[PDB]
This record gives sequence, structure tokens and C-alpha cells, in this order.
Amino acid sequence: MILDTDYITEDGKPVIRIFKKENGEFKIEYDRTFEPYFYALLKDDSAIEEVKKITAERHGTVVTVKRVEKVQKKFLGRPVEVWKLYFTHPQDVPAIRDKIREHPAVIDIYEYDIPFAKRYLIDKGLVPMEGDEELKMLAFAIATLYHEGEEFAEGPILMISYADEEGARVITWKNVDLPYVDVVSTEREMIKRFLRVVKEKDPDVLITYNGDNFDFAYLKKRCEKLGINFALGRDGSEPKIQRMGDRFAVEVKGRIHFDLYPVIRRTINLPTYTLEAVYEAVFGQPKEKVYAEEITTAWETGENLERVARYSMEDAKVTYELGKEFLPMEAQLSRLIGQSLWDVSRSSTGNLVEWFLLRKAYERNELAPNKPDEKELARRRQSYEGGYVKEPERGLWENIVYLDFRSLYPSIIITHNVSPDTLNREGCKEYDVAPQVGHRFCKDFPGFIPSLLGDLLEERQKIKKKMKATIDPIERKLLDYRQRAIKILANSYYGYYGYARARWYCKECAESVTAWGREYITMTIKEIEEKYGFKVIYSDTDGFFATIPGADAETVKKKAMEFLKYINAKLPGALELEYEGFYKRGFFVTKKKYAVIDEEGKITTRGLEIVRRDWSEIAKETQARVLEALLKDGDVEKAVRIVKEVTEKLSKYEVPPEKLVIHEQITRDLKDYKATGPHVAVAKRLAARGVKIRPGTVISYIVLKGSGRIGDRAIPFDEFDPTKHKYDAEYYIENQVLPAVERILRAFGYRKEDLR
DNA sequence: ATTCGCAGTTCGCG
DNA sequence: CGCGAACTGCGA
Ligand SMILES: [Mg+2]
Repeated sequence: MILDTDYITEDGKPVIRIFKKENGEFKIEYDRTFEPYFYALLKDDSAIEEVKKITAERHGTVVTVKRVEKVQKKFLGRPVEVWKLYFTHPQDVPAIRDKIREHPAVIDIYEYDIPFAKRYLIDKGLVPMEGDEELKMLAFAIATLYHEGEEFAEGPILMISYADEEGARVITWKNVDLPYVDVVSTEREMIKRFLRVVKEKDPDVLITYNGDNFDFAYLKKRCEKLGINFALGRDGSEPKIQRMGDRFAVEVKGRIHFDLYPVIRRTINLPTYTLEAVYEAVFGQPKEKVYAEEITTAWETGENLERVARYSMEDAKVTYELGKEFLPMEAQLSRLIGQSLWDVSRSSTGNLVEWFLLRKAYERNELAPNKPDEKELARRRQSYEGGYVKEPERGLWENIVYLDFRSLYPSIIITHNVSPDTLNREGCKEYDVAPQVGHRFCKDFPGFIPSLLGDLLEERQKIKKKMKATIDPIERKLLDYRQRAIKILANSYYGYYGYARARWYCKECAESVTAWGREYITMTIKEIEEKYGFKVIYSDTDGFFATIPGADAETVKKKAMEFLKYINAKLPGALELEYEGFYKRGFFVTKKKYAVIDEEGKITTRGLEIVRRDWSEIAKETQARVLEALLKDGDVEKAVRIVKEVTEKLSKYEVPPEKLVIHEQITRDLKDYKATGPHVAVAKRLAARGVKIRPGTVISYIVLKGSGRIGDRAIPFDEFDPTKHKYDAEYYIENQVLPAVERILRAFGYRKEDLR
């Protein structure tokens, strides 16, 4: 199968390299015949002779147009003629494309910012990660000597650990009495030993945790300091470092550097993304943290080095375990989008859709629109109305059914053919008209995006049912991941429509989807109220909670099923209302905030403090305890005692500090903040010292007993010391626990002073 | 560098 | 003092 592609230059000419793994054998294929190109729209065909002679210069070398040819393509449905301009080397394109655009007779240029290697995959119809080839993977991690006021990588690497199917080992240059530790003489020897391991194991995938922004950078500075050729690549090359906006990314030629950090960041939602928290949430098993201070202290005193080595070992071990858990899913996502695992695992929603569309556009001879320039970008800051949210009838309800649409937004796009190439298209014999916004969509032919979206949803269903019949457990897992990958991509189309940087951006399409959605959800609600006598307790966008307050559980279920039969006969196209679940009880606090419990006793919570990371565990824990007492036991006076118990424990300082940590994300550069909240205050004190802060950093702090604002009393939890610090019991009672619980017990008539 | 709608806290202004 | 901007993270 295909892992990746790139190009090298030989005698001034680009040579594509295709990196493959066939039958457990690494292979490189070379292609010297692929020509870089982009398109130009001319107002006059005669102008082509002027464009041929346009020249530029890269670095002394003179850039010219190799050859041209007129081609006929489609642009948003309508037919168009443009000139395909070829060049000798892909680096000629960025050097001359501006000179060609600025030419008077050139209306516009297209597809001029597509990387050569990616252009090759699309044009040749090649799909990475296709097949059942098993990749050999290796995880690794490092431990370092940290001192507070030093430069990056001023301290040596203390240990390098790695892990695969054979287990986990640690390389270090001090004597450690553990069976999985290999001892060498120096840091230099340790690094060289690691090179040999990678060379001999020859893994297809190198797995790290935050290796893009720490590990490889640290190794690089150290190899420079020690004079080592850090040749990790299968071609003898050193890791290549690239700039991805305000962050970094690292390739290793011939293999795939799989950094788990950006992947897990997108896949699951956690309060913090430390390696310990991630592992404990995914595998449900604890992992002890050993801090930089303890590591430094252990290395200098020579004392607890076993503890450090074990931590180093577990880092590599869990990294390998997590890599095994997340990689196959990302691999199937890569195959779907049609780009390398390296790019896909580091790409967000916007880029993934765009690359998929770019490939499909080529297959359909569809000329792709350009990225918006700064002027057009500012013109796309106009917003639109979103989903409908009913104000809930607040309180505790009995025997509730939840009904919702199966894929509401994708169903709308397919059913009503919503697409920029069908928008207000004149000359058609059939149209659908969006409510409120009034946009018309041609129904005569499948639109580009609804066509692709329809194939995706259809393919997904064919995979779901083939899974049930697939005996081979490995094939079933593969199909499961592809099916999940399709769901992710299919649900990304709507948001992409309203994404201002998108090539196929269309605000009219985006607001038409939401307008139609508001219509269908509101029609369905008044339908079940008027014709079946249900009370609709609450509704958000694509579903609602309903019940008959004076009815039996089986009575509610029966009537709900009858309603479903009724409205589904009225719904057009692919729209379908479904029976999502029945709930014994439910408590609806506000819009976006509620909790329900099924007949098994399982509680599901939305929006409440319990779900959020910017609330201490102590507040979330008793809110969950209160909610359980109400939903499962129906015991309101028990919920009260629990709060009295918790506030008393807090006031007497019997609560562990670990359950008092508050987590809050830094979203921008610290200088760009206008209002300084507690987490920003803590961040600025950190940045004042050694530690640098990036947008995406989660600040974990605790509030201390003292004077001043909350931000003046807040410190990072790592630095909390019982001998130096005392947490603010009053704060965690009056600002954390009580507000979170009072908002629930308010409905029963309890004040804050009813619980102290 | 996917969308909009919404509850809630901290802090500073008048 | 009330009040609103700034800010975060959630639901769909
Ligand atoms: Mg709103």
C-alpha cells in the first residue's frame, strides 16, 4: 500500500517518490514524467502568445512556461474554457503565478497552490493506506533534565524509551537496576543506541506524544550540541521540521511520524490532555505522573532512579497502546480523503473536506474555485441564523421519549439538492425553495456536493450491513472504521458551507440548510402536540423530548410509535424521524442543560457543570450525586443532605486538593487578551518564568485562601503545597458547589442558605 | 483555522 | 452598588 509521496530534484527536474509497503517490504517507486501546472482564464485566446513569453526568476535560474493547451472544464456547473499552463519544476509555479495573474488579459488563475506531491496523488488516482497491509509501529519518548531559568534543551536528555509488540525498554547513561533498562556510557551513546534500534526494527510508523513540538526539537538541538547525524529516515535523512501556523510538525522520510497529541485533541473531549489523563480515560487504568523536579532531583542525587526509569518506560508503553487504538481510525480517514496519514492526522475539518472535494473535482473535470483573498475574506464575515432551540418547561418529568432526525442537515442537502452550482440556476423545470431565506435550488440534476454526500451516506449503509455478516474480525474492524470516517466527513459538509476560507463556501447554502431544519423540527413539534396531544418539554435543532404527563409508560411509547408512522409518511426525500430512546425521568434546567435516565438506570447529562472542565471536580461530583438522587431515587431531601455534607467537609478542609482543580484553555497569545481572568493571570505568571504558553494550553489552577481578586489567589495546581498554601474553602462553597447545585434545587424551593 | 445558539463567571466601569 | 463586556465551553 501507499504510505506517502514527495519529490526530489535531479538535474533540475522533479522526480516523484512513491513510498510503499507491499508484502511486508518497503519500496520506493520513481516517476519522472509528471508535469506541474495551473489554469488561466483569458478574455481573448490571442493573448496566449503573450502569456507564453512571461518569465520569472527563482534563485538566478530563469523561470519559463514549458507548454500550454486549451481545455474545457466545468465551473460550478457552467462550461468553461481555460488554458492549462505546464512548467518544468513545481517551484516555478510560486515564482511566476503572480506575474501571470497581474497580466491584463488574464481574468483569473486557478489551482496554483496545490503541492506537487498531493497533485500527483489526485491526478494519478492514487489512494494512500489502501488494503490490509500491516504496518510495523514503534513508539518512543524522552526524559530530560529541567532547570527553571534555562534555554530550550540546555539540559541533556536523561533517558530515551521505546515500545512495540515486544514490550518497552529504556536507554539511559546511569546505572538503573531494572530488567528493561539498557545502560550506556553517555548521552551521545544513548542517542546513537536509539538510532540503531530504529534502524534494526525498521518501523513504518514512529509514534510520539507531542513529538511535533517537543521530542524531535529536543533531539535536534542535542544532536547539534553533541555532533550526531540524527538519521531516522529510511533514506538516511534527518527529521524534517515544518511550520504549521503558530506550531510545528515533523516528518521522518520513508516512515510515518504519528503524533498522538493533535489526533486525540480532536477525537475526544477531556479536561486536560496530559499523557496520564488521556491514557486513564481511554483504557480506564491509572498512570502515575513523575514531575520534572522529581526527575532532576533523582538524577542529581542519584537516588530514586528506578521510579524515573519506570515512568519513562510507561510513557513509551502507553504511547504505543494509544497509537494502536487511534491509528487505524485515522488510517481509514486518510484512505477516505485520499491523502497521507501524516497530513490527515494533523488536519482539521476544513482541510479534510477540501482535499476530498479537490480529488472529486478532478475526477469530474470540475475546475476548483480559489481560496478567498483578504478582500473577499472580509466580505464573508456576514453571519446567519442557526438551529431552533425551544425554551424548556423546566423541572422533573416522567416517562419521556426522545425523537430526532436521522442526519438532519445531510438529509436536507440531499433531498433539496442544496449546492452552489444549483443555487438560483435559471432554465430548470423544477426547483425547491428554502423557507424564510427564499433561495431556490435546481432539482434537474444532482449538484456536485449533494451527489458526493449521497454516495457517502449510501456507501456507509452498505458498510454497516456488510459488517453484521463479516465473520473475519479484522475486516469487520476495518469496515467499522471506514463507516465511522464517512460519518465524520458527511457531517462536515454543512459547516464547510459557512466556512469563510472554504473554496466552495456558500452562505446561501448554509443558511438554507438551517432554515429548512428550523422548519422541519418546528413542524414536527406542533404536529405531535396538535394531533397526538403530547407535551413537548424541550427541543434543540434536530430533536425533541416529549411526554404525556398523565399517561402510562407503555401508553407514551405506543403513541410515540404511532406518531412516527404518521409524520414519516409526510416527510419528503431522505428525511426521517426516529425513536432515539425512552427515559424513565428527566430534569430540564435551562436551554442546553438537562439530564435524563433510562430504564437501566444510566444517567446521561448535557451542558451541566458535570460536563464542563472549567468547574472543579468537587462541584461536578456533588451535582452528579444530587442529580442521581433526584433521577434514580426521587429523593429530594437526600440531595439536600449531600450538599450539606460536602459544604461541611470543605469548611473543615477534609477535601483533597486534587478535586479542587479548575481547567481552562488559553485561546490566544497572552498579549492579545483584553480582560485578565484567573487562568490568564496564572498563565502570565508562568510565561514570566520559563514555561511558554500556546493557544490550546490548558491551565490547571487552584484558588487559595488570601486577599485580592480570584486571579490574585490562583496558582497552578502543580505548585500547590499544604505547608505553604491553603485552598479557599469559602470560594469552593460559594462560587463552585452551591451555584452548581442551587440552580437545580431552586425548582424545589431551596435557597443557598438551605444548604450549609 | 467546520457552523450558530446559549448559560454562566470574573472583572472593571459609572 | 448595578450592569455589561470579555471570555469559555458547551449542544446540536
Ligand atoms: Mg442566543
